[PDB]
Amino acid sequence: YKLICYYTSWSQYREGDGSCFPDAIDPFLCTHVIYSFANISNNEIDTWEWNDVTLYDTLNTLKNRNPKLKTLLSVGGWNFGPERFSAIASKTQSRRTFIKSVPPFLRTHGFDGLDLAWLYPGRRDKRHLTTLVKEMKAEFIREAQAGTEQLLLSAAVSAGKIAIDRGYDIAQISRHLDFISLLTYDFHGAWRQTVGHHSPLFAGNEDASSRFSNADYAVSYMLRLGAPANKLVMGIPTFGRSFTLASSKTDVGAPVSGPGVPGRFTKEKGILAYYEICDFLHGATTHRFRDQQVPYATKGNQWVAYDDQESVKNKARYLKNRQLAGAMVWALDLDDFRGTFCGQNLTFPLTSAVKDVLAEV
Ligand SMILES: *[C@@H]1O[C@H](CO)[C@@H](O[C@@H]2O[C@H](CO)[C@@H](O[C@H]3O[C@H](CO[C@@H]4O[C@H](CO)[C@@H](O)[C@H](O)[C@@H]4O)[C@@H](O)[C@H](O[C@H]4O[C@H](CO)[C@@H](O)[C@H](O)[C@@H]4O)[C@@H]3O)[C@H](O)[C@H]2NC(C)=O)[C@H](O)[C@H]1NC(C)=O
Repeated sequence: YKLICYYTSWSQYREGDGSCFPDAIDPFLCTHVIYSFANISNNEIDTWEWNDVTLYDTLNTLKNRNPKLKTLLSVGGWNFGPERFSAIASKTQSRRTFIKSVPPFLRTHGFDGLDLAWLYPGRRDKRHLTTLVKEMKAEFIREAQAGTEQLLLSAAVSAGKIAIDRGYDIAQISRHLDFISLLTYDFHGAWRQTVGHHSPLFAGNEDASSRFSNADYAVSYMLRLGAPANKLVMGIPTFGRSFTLASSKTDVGAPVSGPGVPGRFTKEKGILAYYEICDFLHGATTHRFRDQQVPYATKGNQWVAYDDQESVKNKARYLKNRQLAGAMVWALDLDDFRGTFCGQNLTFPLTSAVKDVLAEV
């Protein structure tokens, strides 16, 4: 089984213990570590942070301890305008320029592959995305003639039914990608004024209409559209989504007024690292959706939807049972990487729980 783990650049800037550098990463934890995110300049792949080539080097030295570890560099991301990706892929010339710049860059910095985080292709992009994947893979096939191990090509893809139908030709890109990471953790959000979980495993026979916003539906749909289970990797959260309640009600459907108050370390409204949630739990009331198989907690007027060791192990068994290639974790810097916030002296409790199940039969 594969255990794909993302590490984010901007996490080096968090204060105190929140600060996370590549060397905090256990070399034997994951099978693949992906550095997010690279940028695109003058239609060529490029660094993002001022110290990226230093962090690239730090990350890739982990391979000195675990020779089987593979690393990839992810291009795109949220702070990367989808339109920008759009313009690059639409024209044969700018596309070909981008494709040619990738191998040397990866070879120079020591990466084993490229991860595409085009978020998200619209209706007009579908055909170009296919073109980008095909041609990028062909270039990787060509570059390997030089005697070096062929570069890997992966992509992070929406788990939303409508997003999938709109921007992806799953049957086509599946044959060219080494693995597809399903972003099965964006099923709810603070864009809608009600309380709900962003990463439920199952539908839940209650207040419905979605019936598509759960990991089980997403996996099934991808398999039906033509993607081989052996290339699918299910995404597992290491963060939680928070809400500010508009009333004293805490159960399903509870009125929301906006995002939750920022965490001391992550400083972003609407989300909390798992290590911040461990602290948040002291004095909070914990609950669990029986049907969806995921937990949530409340304290004062704060409502948090998150994943714990049990829900994550649960998700891992589910993907083993559907015979998928593995799991993807977003992100290592959001898990209790120091291992000093969550109680049981253990580094990366969430990611380790996934690994244990995967190492199981
Ligand atoms: C990721 O990679 C992207 C893509 O390269 C970077 O984004 C580009 O970065 C530069 C610097 O941040 C920006 O450059 C240029 O801005 C001036 C022109 O911008 C115009 O802005 C007006 C808006 O009022 C708009 O009407 C025009 O359409 C145009 O966009 C330009 O004059 C600036 O300067 C130069 O001027 C002369 C050469 O003409 C030279 O003497 C100077 O030294 C200098 O080179 C500058 O070049 C650009 O606006 C920005 N655009 C995009 C696509 O975002 C990112 O910085 C990268 N991200 C990270 C984190 O690095």
